[PDB]
Amino acid sequence: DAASDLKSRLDKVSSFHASFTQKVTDVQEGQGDLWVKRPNLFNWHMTQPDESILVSDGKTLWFYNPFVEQATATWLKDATGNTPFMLIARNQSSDWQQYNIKQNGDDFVLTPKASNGNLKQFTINVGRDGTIHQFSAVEQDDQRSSYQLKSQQNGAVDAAKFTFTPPQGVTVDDQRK
Repeated sequence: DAASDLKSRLDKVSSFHASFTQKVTDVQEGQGDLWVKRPNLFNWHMTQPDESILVSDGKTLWFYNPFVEQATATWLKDATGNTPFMLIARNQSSDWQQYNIKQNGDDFVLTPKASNGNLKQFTINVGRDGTIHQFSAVEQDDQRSSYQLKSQQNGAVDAAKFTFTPPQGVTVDDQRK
C-alpha cells in the first residue's frame, strides 16, 4: 500500500546530507542542514535566522540552542513521532501505521488516525530514488513548517555529526529519568 511504498522510498537511502529552506506559518523563514544515518541517527542544524542543533545518537535526543546557552537531553524513545525529522530518521512501519495516507506519485499526505496528536498533518514529496524534495508538518497549534530541498547528497556521512557533548559554560537540562 501507500505506507509500504513510502517506507520503501526512504529506505532507498541509508545515509544522507540534505539542505532545506524552511518556512514557518499559521511566521519565520529559515535554512538548515539535515544529516541522517539509518536507523535513528540524525542531526538537524539550523543556520538562519538564529542557530540551533537537534541531534540523535540513537539513544539520546539533544537540543542545543547556543543563543540561549542551553542544551536539553531527552530519551530518544520519548520523542519519536514529535517532529518530521523523527519520522524521516526512523522510517519505521510502526510510525507510518499511525496515519491515514494518501498518495499520488511522489506526493504523500498523512493525517492522524488516532488521538494522541502531536502532529496534525505530515506531507512529503520523495522520489522512488529516495530524494526528499519537500516535506511539511502541521502541529497541534496549527503552526505549519514547510521544507524545500536545496541539495541532497547520499552516502557516507561523518559519524561525528551524530554525537553531542554539552560544551563548557552551557546550561544543561537533562530530562532523562
